Amino acid sequence: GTSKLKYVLQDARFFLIKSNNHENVSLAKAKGVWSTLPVNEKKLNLAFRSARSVILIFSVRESGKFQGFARLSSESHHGGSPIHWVLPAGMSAKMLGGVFKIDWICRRELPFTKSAHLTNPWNEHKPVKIGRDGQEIELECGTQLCLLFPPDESIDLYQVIHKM
Ligand SMILES: CNc1ncnc2ccsc12
Repeated sequence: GTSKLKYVLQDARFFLIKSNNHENVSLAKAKGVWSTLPVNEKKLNLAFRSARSVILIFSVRESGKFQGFARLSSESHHGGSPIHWVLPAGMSAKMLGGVFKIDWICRRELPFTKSAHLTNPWNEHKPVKIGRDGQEIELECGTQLCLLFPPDESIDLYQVIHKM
């Protein structure tokens, strides 16, 4: 069903994640972690304090798809086990040192062809598939893009609902 999903998405904030590789999204799906550059780290730390839910919607560059979406369950932290990211060119471990804990809500893919009717008022009304890493997605466009994903029946949102 979609009832607990809508409950999670109520008054949430949505951020677009553009990973440069599939490997790190894979790693993020396994370990429930994500790291971004300092500029977006600050943005997500600020958003986590400000909304009942901060939703990250993932898309690997040049895949033509979103790969799922997840909920921030913490602010970033530095000093844990060095998460073996496939560092992208121009990025160092120090830059990606801030680690957000996340609870996945859907690990299923959604092809861009299916979100062509959705545009983002915070990105000049461009199709929601278009945007840099960190682009915030406006409440209604974000909500509807999430509802477009196939249900991920392996996930039980009771766990995520209580942290709210
Ligand atoms: C784990 N962090 C990342 N992995 C792959 N691509 C990007 C782009 C900005 S952060 C990031």
